[PDB]
Amino acid sequence: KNNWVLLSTVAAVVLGITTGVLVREHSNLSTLEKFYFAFPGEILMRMLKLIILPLIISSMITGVAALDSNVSGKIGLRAVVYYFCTTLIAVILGIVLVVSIKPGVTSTVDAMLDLIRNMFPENLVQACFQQYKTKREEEYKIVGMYSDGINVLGLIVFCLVFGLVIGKMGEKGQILVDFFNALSDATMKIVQIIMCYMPLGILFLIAGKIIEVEDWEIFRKLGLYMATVLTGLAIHSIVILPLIYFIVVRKNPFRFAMGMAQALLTALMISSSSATLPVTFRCAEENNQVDKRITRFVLPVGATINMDGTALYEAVAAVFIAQLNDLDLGIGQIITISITATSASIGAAGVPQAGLVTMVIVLSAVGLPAEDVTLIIAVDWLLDRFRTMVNVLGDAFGTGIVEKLSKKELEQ
Ligand SMILES: CC(C)CCC[C@@H](C)[C@H]1CC[C@H]2[C@@H]3CC=C4C[C@@H](O)CC[C@]4(C)[C@H]3CC[C@]12C
Ligand SMILES: CC(C)CCC[C@@H](C)[C@H]1CC[C@H]2[C@@H]3CC=C4C[C@@H](O)CC[C@]4(C)[C@H]3CC[C@]12C
Ligand SMILES: Cc1ccccc1Nc1c(-c2ccco2)nc2c(Br)cccn12
Repeated sequence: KNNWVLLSTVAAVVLGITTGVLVREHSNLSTLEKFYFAFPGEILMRMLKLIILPLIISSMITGVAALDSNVSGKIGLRAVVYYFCTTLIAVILGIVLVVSIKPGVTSTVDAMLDLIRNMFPENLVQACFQQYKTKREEEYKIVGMYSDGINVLGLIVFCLVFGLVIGKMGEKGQILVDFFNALSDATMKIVQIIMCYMPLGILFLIAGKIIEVEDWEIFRKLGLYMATVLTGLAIHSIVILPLIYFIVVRKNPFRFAMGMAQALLTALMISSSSATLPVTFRCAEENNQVDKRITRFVLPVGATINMDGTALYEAVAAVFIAQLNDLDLGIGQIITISITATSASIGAAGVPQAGLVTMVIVLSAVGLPAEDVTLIIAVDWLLDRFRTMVNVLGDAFGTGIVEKLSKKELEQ
């Protein structure tokens, strides 16, 4: 019905819980038998991990090269600055809520430097399956290591520089742009094939998790995770973003949101910001009367670099999974998670189920068990819909900001 992706995921979740409760109470499997029961779920995890490397590399180069076209002049610069500030506040807001609420609960300088080191790997081939970690030994020295763990930060940064370089090379770099455009297109087709197998893998992933839960405390922790994500998205969409619009534009932001209601409603159903653009353009220019020039240079940019939703959904999810693993975490470790979350999303911007694919990238890069994402998919459909609604609203408000900040340019 063109919504099989949503129906299949919910059906898999519902049947996964039904299978888990029945098997747990009507059977007593051993440790080895329980592992085999989740094997279809394990195979799904390998497919998602397998497609990470071509997805992020092809998409980041494709997106960055395409972004070079949209981001031109001062008008484009206003949107880039606007999306940096709103994303920055979302990153801080997400960390404050997950650290204070503490959903799944019960050196900082080294982590920060390791973050910069990973952004500049010493070998691109090794960056696909290894990450750099440092330690303090004893008067105290520093010892690097290099351990298994795809270096998403290094690959994304290089693709950023690579994408910008080829985009500016004109015709000499067109073959590289065409090559990675087709590779990106092919990878999305491959993920669609994996998405067809997802309902079977999700069924056994969730079902196996129900067999292994000793106490219902995990369900309570999942509820706090939903509250943390919903609370952060609500505050950003209701308080922070309208406040930013109000001060810069000195107009009522709530009226501005009414014109986008058609786009906001479409954002939930489709659950993709890029696919909602045609509706977003119509609402922004017709209902909000925003100049058509701004919407052309702002909305395409916002569909790529608007990470407010990721900073409030995927970053919070990664820290929540870390807290589930009894990791004490720190300022340096949380900042590493937050940057990884935004880097993963930009590399998986148009992938079906960005939320699932992005989280698997974040967990793999950070080091948390990629199988702990099972709890995320149980409500990912619900939270991903709200995440996209905030992203579209952020871009819609961004168009009003750039118009007010670039009135003189429009006159000229
Ligand atoms: C240190 C962290 C923030 C990453 C480093 C980011 C900065 C230093 C990097 C990221 C992408 C890079 C750009 C990539 C492509 C080009 C095109 C080239 O014709 C001139 C240099 C220029 C414009 C680079 C300048 C340096 C740059 C802006
Ligand atoms: C993903 C990790 C490494 C964080 C990097 C995030 C930020 C710093 C990166 C991600 C993609 C980048 C953009 C890629 C392409 C362009 C087009 C260019 O004409 C102006 C800069 C601009 C708009 C870049 C600004 C910096 C940017 C927004
Ligand atoms: C739009 C922009 C311009 C310049 C620098 C950063 C950004 N935007 C951004 C991203 C991002 C964009 C794509 C992938 O990640 N991540 C973060 C974080 Br964490 C914290 C703050 C901002 N951020």
